[PDB]
Amino acid sequence: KETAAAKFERQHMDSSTSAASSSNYCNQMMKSRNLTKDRCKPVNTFVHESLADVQAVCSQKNVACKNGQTNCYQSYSTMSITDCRETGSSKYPNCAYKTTQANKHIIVACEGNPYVPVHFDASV
Repeated sequence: KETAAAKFERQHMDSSTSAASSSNYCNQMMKSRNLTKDRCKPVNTFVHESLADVQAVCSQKNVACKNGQTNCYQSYSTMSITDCRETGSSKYPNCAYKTTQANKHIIVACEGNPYVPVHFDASV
């Protein structure tokens, strides 16, 4: 089975581009990363940074996660991100998203040895 760490990479990492380049970015990526296979996910975030830089967040500022757990970490620096949010015309299996570019700090939850991101909590 896919590990939580691998799922984080599949769901959230896109080191191949520096920012979303068109309005279709989210539609294409949500489909290509198999995030719409069983249902339309309502929201997602992609991070346009190296994997190493995102993994390093697990050694940065420890903060509470939104749900109160205490294994969350906030990046010291802002990162290039893309927000994807389902539009009103989305209807499974033709899931449809609005693409929004942003530059924000990320907050991730970390687990394991090596201690790596497993969940994307928030951008701030």
